[PDB]
Amino acid sequence: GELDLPERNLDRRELRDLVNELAAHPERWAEHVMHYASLHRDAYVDVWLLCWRAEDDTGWHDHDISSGAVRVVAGALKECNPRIGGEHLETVVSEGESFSFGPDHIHRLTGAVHGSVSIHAYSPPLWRLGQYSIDDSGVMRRVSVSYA
Amino acid sequence: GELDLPERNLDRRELRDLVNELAAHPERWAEHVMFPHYASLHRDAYVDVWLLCWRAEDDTGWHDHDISSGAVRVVAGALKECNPRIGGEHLETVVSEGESFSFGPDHIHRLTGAVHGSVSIHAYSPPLWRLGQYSIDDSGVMRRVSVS
Ligand SMILES: [Mg+2]
Ligand SMILES: [Mg+2]
Ligand SMILES: [Mn+2]
Ligand SMILES: [Mn+2]
Repeated sequence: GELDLPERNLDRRELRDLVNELAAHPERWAEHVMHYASLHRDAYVDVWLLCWRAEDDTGWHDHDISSGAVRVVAGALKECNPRIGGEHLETVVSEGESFSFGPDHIHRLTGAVHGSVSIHAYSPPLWRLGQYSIDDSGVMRRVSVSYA
Repeated sequence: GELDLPERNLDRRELRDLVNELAAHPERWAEHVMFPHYASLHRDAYVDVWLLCWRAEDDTGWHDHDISSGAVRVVAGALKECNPRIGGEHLETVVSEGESFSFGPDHIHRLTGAVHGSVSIHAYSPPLWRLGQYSIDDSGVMRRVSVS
């Protein structure tokens, strides 16, 4: 579909404002709740609606050069931050709440309440994602994935 | 100088062959490193080839090459190739003169601990248009800065 958005890149605070105001306009996304749906993709901004199952897990990833923001509309999920050593940080983000991050961010979203709903926005568009992996030696790799 | 190469991105083995072939043809790289020391040997749409001379304190830091495969031939001296492990017990491998190695595009590594005056040839394909540089924030949390 398409939202009526600025023809420029948005910074982290602008992306946070965006996902929050979209949450307040169910006309923009309620039909896509019936598991992801693109609300908007152009040269500047990508916006997705995500519907979660309890087992869903993004795995560890960066968004390459994209800033982003997340708003939980319904339910709750865990924002996870990786630490050297392996005692990663976990923060429960509950319905009504949002956060944003710059393009250096590495994270993992998991542990959602069954039926959770969230809105995610990226600028510049999320054309590439870095997905981290560990082999049986424990050695870490980053696979750059195209999501264009 | 132009390189007779397939007109396409090269894989890690082909890059290894290339840096070893260049190492055996000093006529092609001695002049460009004589005076102040490092030098681009060929860059085009497909490959980036560098000659590097090392100081003992040189350290690339932890980094990926985004989507580029790479290879390294130590011409003289010695380097340490380091690979990250979850937990922080990073692996280290001394790469001595005459030895070469390659890696695919998902590689995260750090080159450091060079014998002063070491000399090496590096090749990337596709060209190294972006690097991911990893760092740790106050809280121990890891970030990846994409560098153009
Ligand atoms: Mg709650
Ligand atoms: Mg050429
Ligand atoms: Mn993400
Ligand atoms: Mn490297």
